[PDB]
Amino acid sequence: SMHDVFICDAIRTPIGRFGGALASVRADDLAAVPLKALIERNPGVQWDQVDEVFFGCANQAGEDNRNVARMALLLAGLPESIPGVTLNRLCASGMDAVGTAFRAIASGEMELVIAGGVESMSRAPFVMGKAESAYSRNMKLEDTTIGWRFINPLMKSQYGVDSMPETADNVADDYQVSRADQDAFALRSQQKAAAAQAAGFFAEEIVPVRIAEIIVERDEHLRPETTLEALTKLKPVNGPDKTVTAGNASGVNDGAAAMILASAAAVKKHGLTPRARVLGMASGGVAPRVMGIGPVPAVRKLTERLGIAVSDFDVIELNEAFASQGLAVLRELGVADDAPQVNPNGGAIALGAPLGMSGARLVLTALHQLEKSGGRKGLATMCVGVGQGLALAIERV
Amino acid sequence: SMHDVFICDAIRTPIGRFGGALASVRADDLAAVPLKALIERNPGVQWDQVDEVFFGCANQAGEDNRNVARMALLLAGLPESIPGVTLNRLCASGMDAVGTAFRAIASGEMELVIAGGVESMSRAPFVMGKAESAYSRNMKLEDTTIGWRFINPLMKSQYGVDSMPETADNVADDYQVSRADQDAFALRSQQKAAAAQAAGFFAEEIVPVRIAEIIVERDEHLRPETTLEALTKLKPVNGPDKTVTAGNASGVNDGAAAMILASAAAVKKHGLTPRARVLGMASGGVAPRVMGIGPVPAVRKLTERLGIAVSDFDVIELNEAFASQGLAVLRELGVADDAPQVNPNGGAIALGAPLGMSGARLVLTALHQLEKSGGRKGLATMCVGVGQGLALAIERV
Amino acid sequence: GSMHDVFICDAIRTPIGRFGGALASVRADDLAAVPLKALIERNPGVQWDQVDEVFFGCANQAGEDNRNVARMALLLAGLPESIPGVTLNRLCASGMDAVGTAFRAIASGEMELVIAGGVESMSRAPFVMGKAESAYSRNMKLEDTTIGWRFINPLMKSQYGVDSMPETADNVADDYQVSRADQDAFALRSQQKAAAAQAAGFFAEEIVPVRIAHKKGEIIVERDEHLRPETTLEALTKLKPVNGPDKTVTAGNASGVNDGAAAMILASAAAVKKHGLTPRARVLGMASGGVAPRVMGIGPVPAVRKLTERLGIAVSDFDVIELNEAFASQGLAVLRELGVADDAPQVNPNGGAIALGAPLGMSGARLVLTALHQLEKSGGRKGLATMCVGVGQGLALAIERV
Amino acid sequence: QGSMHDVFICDAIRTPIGRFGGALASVRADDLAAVPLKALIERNPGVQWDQVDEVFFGCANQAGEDNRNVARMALLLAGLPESIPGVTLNRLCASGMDAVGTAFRAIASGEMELVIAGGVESMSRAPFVMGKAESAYSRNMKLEDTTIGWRFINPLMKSQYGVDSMPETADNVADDYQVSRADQDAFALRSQQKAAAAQAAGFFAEEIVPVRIAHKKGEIIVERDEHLRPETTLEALTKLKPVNGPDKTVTAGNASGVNDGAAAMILASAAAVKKHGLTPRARVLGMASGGVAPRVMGIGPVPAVRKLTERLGIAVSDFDVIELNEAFASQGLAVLRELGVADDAPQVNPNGGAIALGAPLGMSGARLVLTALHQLEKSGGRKGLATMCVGVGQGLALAIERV
Ligand SMILES: *SCCNC(=O)CCNC(=O)[C@H](O)C(C)(C)COP(=O)(O)OP(=O)(O)OC[C@H]1O[C@@H](n2cnc3c(N)ncnc32)[C@H](O)[C@@H]1OP(=O)(O)O
Ligand SMILES: *SCCNC(=O)CCNC(=O)[C@H](O)C(C)(C)COP(=O)(O)OP(=O)(O)OC[C@H]1O[C@@H](n2cnc3c(N)ncnc32)[C@H](O)[C@@H]1OP(=O)(O)O
Ligand SMILES: *SCCNC(=O)CCNC(=O)[C@H](O)C(C)(C)COP(=O)(O)OP(=O)(O)OC[C@H]1O[C@@H](n2cnc3c(N)ncnc32)[C@H](O)[C@@H]1OP(=O)(O)O
Ligand SMILES: *SCCNC(=O)CCNC(=O)[C@H](O)C(C)(C)COP(=O)(O)OP(=O)(O)OC[C@H]1O[C@@H](n2cnc3c(N)ncnc32)[C@H](O)[C@@H]1OP(=O)(O)O
Ligand SMILES: [Cl-]
Ligand SMILES: [Cl-]
Ligand SMILES: [Cl-]
Ligand SMILES: [Cl-]
Ligand SMILES: [Cl-]
Repeated sequence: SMHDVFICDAIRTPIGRFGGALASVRADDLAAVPLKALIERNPGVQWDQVDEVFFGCANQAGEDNRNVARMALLLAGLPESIPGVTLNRLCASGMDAVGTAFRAIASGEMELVIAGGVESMSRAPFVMGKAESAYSRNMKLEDTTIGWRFINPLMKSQYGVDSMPETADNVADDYQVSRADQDAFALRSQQKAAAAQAAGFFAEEIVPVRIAEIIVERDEHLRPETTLEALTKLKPVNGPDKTVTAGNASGVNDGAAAMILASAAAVKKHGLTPRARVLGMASGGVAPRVMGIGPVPAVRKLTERLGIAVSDFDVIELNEAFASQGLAVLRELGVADDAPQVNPNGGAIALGAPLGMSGARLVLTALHQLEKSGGRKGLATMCVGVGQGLALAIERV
Repeated sequence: SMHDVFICDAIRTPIGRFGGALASVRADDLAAVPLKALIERNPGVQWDQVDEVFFGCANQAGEDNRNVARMALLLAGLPESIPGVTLNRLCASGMDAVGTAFRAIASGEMELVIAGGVESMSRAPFVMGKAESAYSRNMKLEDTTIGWRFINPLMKSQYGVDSMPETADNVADDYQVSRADQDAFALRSQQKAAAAQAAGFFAEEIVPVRIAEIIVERDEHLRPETTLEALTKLKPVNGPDKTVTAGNASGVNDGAAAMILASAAAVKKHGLTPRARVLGMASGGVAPRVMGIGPVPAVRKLTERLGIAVSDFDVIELNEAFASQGLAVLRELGVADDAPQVNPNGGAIALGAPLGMSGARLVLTALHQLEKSGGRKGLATMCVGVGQGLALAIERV
Repeated sequence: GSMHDVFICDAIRTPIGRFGGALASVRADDLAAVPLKALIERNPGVQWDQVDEVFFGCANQAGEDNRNVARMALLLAGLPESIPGVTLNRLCASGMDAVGTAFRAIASGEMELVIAGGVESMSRAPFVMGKAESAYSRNMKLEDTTIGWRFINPLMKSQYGVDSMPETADNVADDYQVSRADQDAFALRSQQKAAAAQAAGFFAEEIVPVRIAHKKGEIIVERDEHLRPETTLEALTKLKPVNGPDKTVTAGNASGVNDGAAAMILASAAAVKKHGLTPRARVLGMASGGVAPRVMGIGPVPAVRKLTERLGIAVSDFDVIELNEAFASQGLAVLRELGVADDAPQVNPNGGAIALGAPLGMSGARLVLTALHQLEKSGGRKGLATMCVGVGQGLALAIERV
Repeated sequence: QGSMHDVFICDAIRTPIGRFGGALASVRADDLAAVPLKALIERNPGVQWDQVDEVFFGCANQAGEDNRNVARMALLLAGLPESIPGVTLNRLCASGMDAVGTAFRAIASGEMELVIAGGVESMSRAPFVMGKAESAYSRNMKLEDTTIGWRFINPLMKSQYGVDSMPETADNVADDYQVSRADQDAFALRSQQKAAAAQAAGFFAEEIVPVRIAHKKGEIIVERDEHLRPETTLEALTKLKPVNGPDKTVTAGNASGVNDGAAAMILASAAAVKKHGLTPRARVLGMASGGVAPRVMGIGPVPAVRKLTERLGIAVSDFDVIELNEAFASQGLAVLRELGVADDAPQVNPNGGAIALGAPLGMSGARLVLTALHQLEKSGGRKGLATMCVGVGQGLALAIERV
């Protein structure tokens, strides 16, 4: 029979800007920061009993290569007996790590696990295919920071290779999400994040990154100075007849997060504090060219299976890849554009979105918000490049 | 409460040599080959019901970048509504995809899934770190084909960054596995593989790869003319006092594989043939410098939990990354060096080892051997770079 | 006080290989050294520590030809470390510039005995990557240096354009009204004449072979690889233009990209006597000219006019004209501007770069040495070699057989 | 055969010399080379520019934005007519001096009348290079830095002659010629002191045209050489660590640096001087080159100077200025000692040299010729010698006479 699974302690680094405060920190070292903090914060745990470290990471070409979960656990000082595995569902990878950890415990195969994710987009490398012939004249370098590389002509002909901003424009057009509404959403994100930062809400989630000594402690991507007037003046990324701008989109960023999941038996054995029970995770696919609407089938699949209406959640943490798609998703699910339970502390337009980290951040910040507000059920959901969505539901204990 | 999970149809490409028969085939296209074959071979399936495609891939920097599972299912012609996720546990990735798919169905979250793996080591790209400073003089290209890149000094100082063949020499030394015994094992691998090829055993597992037209239909890596005399003449990789040679080690290779897993209800609805029930998966960690011994703790953990003795398995598919470690593993588990149930059709010394594919191949070939021999329980297990092992048990229906 | 006479003595070249072909395995520096080693073997009366300078032409200099390939080559060839070397770059005219620069050094009395030559390994030309301009730059790019533009300056493009070499040849065909049919007929004559000269052993007299290692033993590369002796007018007419259906330049009426090296000794009269050399021609002079980049193939016209005006020699007075065949369109346009018939018997009598290939840095040295070889075989007196240059130049050099 | 023609250096100008990654690092090498050419146009309105016979430019690298004959790229960018030809010369650090002497030979032999000679290097912007694959799916691809020194090493070169770095050659010169760390540091200090004094006196300002640099709120100008360390003391030099390890003598403080800059000058026959209203400033007497073992390349000037002075029948002691390239204090001192000139002889580098000023490879030799002439003007001296070392074992020397 199935086992209940509890999220326990959870922690994250600050999120850095591209080329900013964390740009010097290798991805594997960055991933190790939250793992080391979990060790320090949870002295009752017998660490050689960790069954697995599951980490999300979208890139894996740079210093996050060759299974960054295992690299990170060894750099964190966890025993060499502890296994690790790295998951890739692009911007959803960190959420997938939590849900995969959940499934491993629920199915009785493990008792005590760490789930998290990482991305260093600053340090994403360039890649060069091998020569396909002697003295080939066709060598090319490609940036892996974000988006398409090594484009397959068959993918392009069948589905297109729209950039992520192009897809967000496509959602704005197809779902009729105005520029004005996008900018209003982006402003609320900045305003709510600024409030939460000043209130110390993010500080409770954050462990500092030491750079050897400089100490990085605050989320750097926020623009509390944002006004509607300033957003209105920005030019769309893809031309004047379009709507997505740098100001109504998330950024490219660096960060890591991690949390402990445990069975009821492991909670007691390790002296953990159970904070939420995981209820379930679901995934859904959509057309690549409207990848931002991906959350809608994921949320519907998960909520229909669990028998929970979207309106039953006390917090919804909806990834803000682009305001156009966040608004489109809310509208498809029948939730108001400014519904109080949605992103109450702001989201990725203010905070940034290091791909592999962001899904683990959404879960842990949803739990944090449930604790602050005394709410019960929380939903975290996010879109995925090339047309998917992922949704995960928790309940505060 | 937990749900039974069945492996149904399974298929793979042939395994190509580095720069050989499949070197022209992009990893995403190669992954799509077994997916398209599963469609052809399973006409009762309603394909928009597939809940997830899980695929193993160790590299993810090349044409396998950005979640090859999803790229591959789209290229295969599967509906865009089907989600996919890519797993990385180095050489164990494909086995992890199977076990992860299993946990998703056992826990009641899914009903019908595809699990598999891919690697194109021929086409693994070079990588180049970003400049850390304007006008940096420290740019560098690294090969991603196999092994360490972007070495972390903290990893080197504490754990070492031994190459995989160095770790195999370390295992040979620490576990006293002689050169003569390694060569005897390598010879049996080539003999058994040559016999299985001739009997049409691999042909039953293989779907051809069509290259624009050349049809690739046979495993390319086999050396059926191998003699003990020829292996004896070979020079060790790591110098004259070492024992691991190119003749007693797996190679660098290209290939892909995939299989269907389903709940009993999905078996019925989609007219599938249930072929084995998945019993469980376990992982284990060891010192990186002796990563070849990693299957030992994985196998022990799995069999202790299931209450199955290693001697109860009718087939053991033990990954042959190196003869030294295959022998060491067998000896620690109390199984003879030439036990008839171990790798009865040969293994990666003869067949090659595209990292992300190999673990999916071991599961499907274990099941295939059970059907041919009338055996009941099968074990597949393998080591993992940087010191892990993975083990998965199945039972023919 | 007076200038000194300057004599070309021995000259030798490698065969010309195709891109990725017979010489593709040979490093550009090693390749440059092959004709130098042959000059040493062929001229045993020379006191080698009296060579004043080695001048070598090389258009690329980013690969194994980097950091002054003249000096690398002379060291690799076994010449004494006391001999200086300098590398010249005027793109496809580099090797001719090395000869004329060597000539000027002796004529002005500053040197007595020199080697001039040129090299290119276009097979082995590397890729180049600019440095990052900022920390964590997302703007890194590789560019091929085999031929043509890289690191384009926006100011060059806006003022002069950055037409590819074949585009410039189509521009010459358009502006100077040179038909596809005439281009193809010229290319056919080049192939026919080169096939005839190869059969006659004419190229063999110029060539030192290059030894290459195979798995089972060694082979010798002895023959120019680029020739297409089977070429016919029908074969040329079927080819598609490089730049699209309304254009005229094809791979069959254009030079190729190729590998090779060449070198020759130049000496004052006193050095000829002292070192036991055989003087073969006197150098008369060299001139350079500029034109619009976008019609760079017409470059030889002002160069030839400048040289012949200064020397007081009519173009029709030359017994051989070696005119580089970068493209049939520009070869024809130059001949027409100069009042020479498209098929005049004294022009390219042994064929040219359409048949033979054109390793940039080597080609100008080959044109001088082959003009001299042709004068000797034919009993001619004066020879003119001239060639075009990317980004709009011409170079011309005149000699007179002794 | 007719008579040789006398050759005159006329106007000459240069950019400031920028540090690596410093004031001129944003400026492409081809645009940088165009800066002194545009200034020569502005400064000499008497000249009929379509009569320039050739632009000769030195450049050691030629793989970056200086590719494909930077002399021709630069003259077109400078606004000179497309009828003017150009050619680029490469003798590494001597390239710019080679341009001047090559221009001299072309006019002396009667082949030209009016020419520009100069040199450029942007070592900041020197690219990386990558050889082509020799085989399909090759696993052996490599990037190499072209900023300075060996790349694409030939095993035959290494076996026979070695592939010592330039600082390693300077250590080899210190060892074999017995040039002490103390003497090297004393030489380096004198270079900084003399350069500081010349800068303050406005001496470099007379040679310099400013370079304009893009900036977000309006372009800025670079007016001054950036490399100078006027506050250097003997104590600071004494404390530096050697480049090549603890027991050696060459340091960053007694070596030239890696730098950016360009320079150019006009050379003309007597007839061209008249026709174009130019001021003849010096006659070029001659140039000579010499080779030495690669491993002690810094001693290259010795055979070059001896060859030149023997032919011209001028003693080293007859020169009123000697501009000796300061690639390394160790080689500078060794050369002087071999030539019988005191380590601190007043006519040697009176305004300092490359240790203080820096050394963009292609530019340096053009700078040495123009600064030698400048110094002869200031001092009233007659004959000047400029000479320098060349990587892989060469030296180049060029002599001029004022008026
Ligand atoms: S799950 C998350 C998945 N990840 C993504 O999809 C990542 C999406 N983000 C991106 O790809 C980029 O961040 C995009 C949206 C393409 C924007 O990048 P660009 O390169 O086009 O633009 P910049 O980042 O250079 O920004 C352009 C200018 O906009 C200004 N700006 C940003 N935000 C604001 C606000 N709030 N107010 C005013 N201005 C704002 C930037 O400062 C920049 O100005 P400059 O003057 O050019 O520096
Ligand atoms: S889960 C699996 C994880 N992956 C690994 O750990 C992969 C380990 N493998 C490797 O990294 C390489 O395969 C190693 C072991 C380093 C060897 O690489 P090579 O590139 O040297 O491999 P080749 O196939 O080219 O073989 C080397 C030479 O040995 C000869 N040889 C091999 N096997 C035999 C047999 N059975 N009989 C005779 N000769 C044999 C090869 O032919 C080759 O000889 P050459 O003359 O060099 O062609
Ligand atoms: S001073 C020298 C300056 N140098 C230059 O400007 C160099 C100019 N040359 C080039 O850049 C290239 O050589 C151009 C003109 C761009 C063409 O390059 P390609 O790589 O296309 O050339 P190939 O010869 O490899 O291929 C062209 C195809 O045409 C066929 N072909 C050529 N010539 C003939 C003749 N005489 N007869 C029949 N066919 C011919 C080639 O065989 C080839 O056909 P494939 O079917 O592709 O083999
Ligand atoms: S014809 C000319 C041919 N060209 C050459 O041979 C060029 C040779 N030069 C080089 O390759 C480099 O310049 C070498 C000699 C290798 C040194 O390179 P660096 O990159 O180390 O140079 P820096 O300018 O960074 O100097 C290193 C440190 O030394 C300190 N330092 C130098 N000079 C002084 C003086 N005069 N006084 C005090 N300190 C000095 C630099 O400040 C620097 O200190 P950091 O704290 O590391 O910046
Ligand atoms: Cl991405
Ligand atoms: Cl992002
Ligand atoms: Cl071109
Ligand atoms: Cl250099
Ligand atoms: Cl200098």
